[PDB]
Amino acid sequence: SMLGADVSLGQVVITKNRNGLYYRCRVIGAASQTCYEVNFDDGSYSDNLYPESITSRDCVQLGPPSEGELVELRWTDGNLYKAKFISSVTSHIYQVEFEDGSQLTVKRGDIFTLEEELPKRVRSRLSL
Ligand SMILES: [N+]
Repeated sequence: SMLGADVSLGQVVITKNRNGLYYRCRVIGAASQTCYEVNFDDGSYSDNLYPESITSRDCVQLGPPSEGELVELRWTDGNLYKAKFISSVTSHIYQVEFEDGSQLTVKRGDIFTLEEELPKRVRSRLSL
């Protein structure tokens, strides 16, 4: 959910447009994305796991497993795998609209509020 979000609908923020420059833009949409982090038995991981993929527990109804809990999941190949549940992360993603009417979906980490100190790499590419 949007619980704990530090950016409001209608807020003016700064972000990179695909043309390479940084511009002021307005927030027109907001959403949350919940992903699980799991460690596979082969030494690899996923930090993008759909909570609905876990088959040893109904995570949509009951919430996430305990941290460190051993789980079973169904991967995108349709097969079942064992993994260790590490943690759940809910992040906020925003849709912005530029002066020219173009739009872009941006993660919170790629947005700069107007109070934040901008890096030298951002002020040199900033359009007024
Ligand atoms: N903010």
